[PDB]
Amino acid sequence: ASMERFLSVYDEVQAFLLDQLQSKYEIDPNRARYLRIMMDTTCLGGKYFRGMTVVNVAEGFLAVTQHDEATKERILHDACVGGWMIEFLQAHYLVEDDIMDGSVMRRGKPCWYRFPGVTTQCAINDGIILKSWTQIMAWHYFADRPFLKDLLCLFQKVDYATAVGQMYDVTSMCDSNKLDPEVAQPMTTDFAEFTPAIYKRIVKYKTTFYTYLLPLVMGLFVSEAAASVEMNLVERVAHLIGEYFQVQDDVMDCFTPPEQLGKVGTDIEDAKCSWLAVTFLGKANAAQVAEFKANYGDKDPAKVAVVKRLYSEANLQADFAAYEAEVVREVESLIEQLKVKSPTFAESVAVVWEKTHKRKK
Amino acid sequence: ASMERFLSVYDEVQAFLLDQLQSKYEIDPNRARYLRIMMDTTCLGGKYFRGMTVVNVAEGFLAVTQHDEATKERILHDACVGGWMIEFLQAHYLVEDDIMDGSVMRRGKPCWYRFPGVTTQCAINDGIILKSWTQIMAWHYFADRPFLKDLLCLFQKVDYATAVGQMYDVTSMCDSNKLDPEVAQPMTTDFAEFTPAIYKRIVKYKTTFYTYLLPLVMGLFVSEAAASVEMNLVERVAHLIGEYFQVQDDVMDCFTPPEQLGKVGTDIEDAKCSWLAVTFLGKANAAQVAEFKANYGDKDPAKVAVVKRLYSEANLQADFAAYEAEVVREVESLIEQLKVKSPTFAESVAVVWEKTHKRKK
Ligand SMILES: CCCCCCNCC(P(=O)(O)O)P(=O)(O)O
Ligand SMILES: CCCCCCNCC(P(=O)(O)O)P(=O)(O)O
Ligand SMILES: C=C(C)CCOP(=O)(O)OP(=O)(O)O
Ligand SMILES: C=C(C)CCOP(=O)(O)OP(=O)(O)O
Ligand SMILES: [Mg+2]
Ligand SMILES: [Mg+2]
Ligand SMILES: [Mg+2]
Ligand SMILES: [Mg+2]
Ligand SMILES: [Mg+2]
Ligand SMILES: [Mg+2]
Ligand code: NA
Ligand code: NA
Repeated sequence: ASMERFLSVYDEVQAFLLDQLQSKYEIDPNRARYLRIMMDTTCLGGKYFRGMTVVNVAEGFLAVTQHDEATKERILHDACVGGWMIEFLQAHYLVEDDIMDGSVMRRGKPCWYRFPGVTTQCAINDGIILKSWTQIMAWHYFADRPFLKDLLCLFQKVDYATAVGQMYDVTSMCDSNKLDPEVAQPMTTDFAEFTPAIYKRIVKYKTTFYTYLLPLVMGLFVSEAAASVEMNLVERVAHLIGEYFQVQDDVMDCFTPPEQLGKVGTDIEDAKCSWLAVTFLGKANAAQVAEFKANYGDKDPAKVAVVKRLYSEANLQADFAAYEAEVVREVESLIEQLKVKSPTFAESVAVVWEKTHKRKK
Repeated sequence: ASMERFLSVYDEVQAFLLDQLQSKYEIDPNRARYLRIMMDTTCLGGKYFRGMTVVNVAEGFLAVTQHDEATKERILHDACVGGWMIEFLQAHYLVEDDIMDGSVMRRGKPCWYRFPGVTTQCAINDGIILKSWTQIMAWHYFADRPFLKDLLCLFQKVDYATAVGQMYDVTSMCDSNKLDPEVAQPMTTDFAEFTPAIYKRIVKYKTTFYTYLLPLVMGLFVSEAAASVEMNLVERVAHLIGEYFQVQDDVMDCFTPPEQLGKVGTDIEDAKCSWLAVTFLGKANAAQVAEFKANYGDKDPAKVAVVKRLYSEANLQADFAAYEAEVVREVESLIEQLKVKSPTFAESVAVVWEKTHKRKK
């Protein structure tokens, strides 16, 4: 009902983008083609959680708010375009993240850079184009909209936030006091920065702003219902669900086979400050902690297997359920406080929470 | 007088950026430090032609326009910030370009990714941050300015244009009909796409929009004098100077020693559709053309030396002066047509033209 409306607007956006390249950017048909496959491979294939949040939030408000048929048509269209803005922004992140994480598979297919006729050299620019598309979309479809200014200001701050998060994420396996562009960076030995506080910082910026804050508040913008809600609660609900979503993603990088995921894990091999590792060091004994340090951050399969072993043995799925329960408490609690000013946005969050809580992919 | 005012505003912008990271983005001092060196290494060291165009254009108008001392202070400050917007945007391009071109040296120092304690993995994100800074700067300093909307719309279209240009540039050594993400790309053999038309297309988008259009029109924005000029002429003067600037850059990649440049050329090794190569094929005989094809697009030093040889022999500096003369004609001509509506912007262009025409670095 909304999903089919969503995916129809992509074709409309893609055509307006690719035609503009012909009529303004002197593009030859083969490059226009290349960019079509690029767009397809990088924007489609995923869960569309971020996009469909914008649309579900908008639909929410359209059931209680009196509008003419045309305005209802307009709000539903803006919401899909905004959804695609966020989806193109994630396309951009994944392309760039994959190169940064040396990944092999993504959404069941090879990573964009790993495509034989792409390579790292082109993918980098492809990523930049994906970003650039978000803005052309915005200015084109939203030029004459009351919400343009807010939308763009939020957007570019969500984006900055994400990139700051990546910085924390790719340097999470270095000792802070050793960071220096002049000197090649040695991987941590004491793992003293694998603390819940430092991990929560990584996840906040690299995930929660663009995966939760942005779509929720976006769907409010297209509805012009930003005043109708309590931001401090929206900020808090988004950061809490997002941290969970990332904790989820972390557990799956270890335990969920790529056949279902469908990407191949790299968190152990890459020395990532993952949820699994932090929790482990938060409970392990001296000897367990010792074996970890001699086997983590290495691409050697048996050393990765030694780490996967230690995680099963250290019974981490138990610390997961104590965290999951603690989250549902806090999530349900935060939804209650929202039922006051904005009942329609509370159930919107509830739906996004259910989607998130029961995801496996 | 303006240069010293320019460089003072960088320190002010850098502090506002780095403090915001402390007070909003939970940054630790060592990462704040890292980003300071990153900012410094990537934004400073260059000619500041793009930034100083914004300021020279603004100063131009401030000599003829009646303003209070405070408004003069304000316009000069906006112009420096805008200048840094474009300078941070180029920082972003160079970081990403260097990885894409496999470069070794930049502004007399190693390329950002080549720094021992950086690597390709971090530089990619550093590039994204550099971009993201342009927008935070904008929204912070220009929130309450009449010109914000135009500035941002122009900016994101200049940026898209540049990235489309890069696409044309990194795939300029492939046959169009062979482009395919599924199949690894073979380098051209017939060089049929090395035609002035195809080259002019590459340069238009990858250089002229961000190096000339953007600063010129930007300096008009901060002055609010966009109506006071003829855009079709501004567009045309910018594309013509920019193509020249790029032709300049191309010649220097071959002939200007890195000791002065100061970067190391990669155009021959990388099979770049450079000005030199196109002009060569535009004049060479059958046998000369034949030797080129067996020696171009190769990192082998002697094969590069065989190509540098053919360029001297084919007397390309002669085709340069016929082009340079043809440009000064057209540039001086276009300046005349501007003297009508906007005399102050004409001399601004004249100054930028002199700066460009007599650059060696
Ligand atoms: C360039 C900004 C990228 C933001 C990071 C995206 N987070 C997703 C990544 P992760 O951060 O490596 O978990 P993946 O999908 O698990 O590979
Ligand atoms: C990512 C967009 C980059 C725009 C290209 C910048 N042009 C400068 C490059 P070029 O395009 O390789 O000549 P360089 O300074 O000569 O290495
Ligand atoms: C940011 C993260 C952790 C990516 C994981 O799956 P996503 O839901 O984000 O990616 P899609 O497959 O839905 O694009
Ligand atoms: C875009 C090109 C051709 C870069 C060459 O020198 P620039 O003038 O652009 O670079 P700076 O050293 O001034 O930053
Ligand atoms: Mg990652
Ligand atoms: Mg990853
Ligand atoms: Mg992950
Ligand atoms: Mg290049
Ligand atoms: Mg280059
Ligand atoms: Mg060059
Ligand atoms: Na338009
Ligand atoms: Na601010």
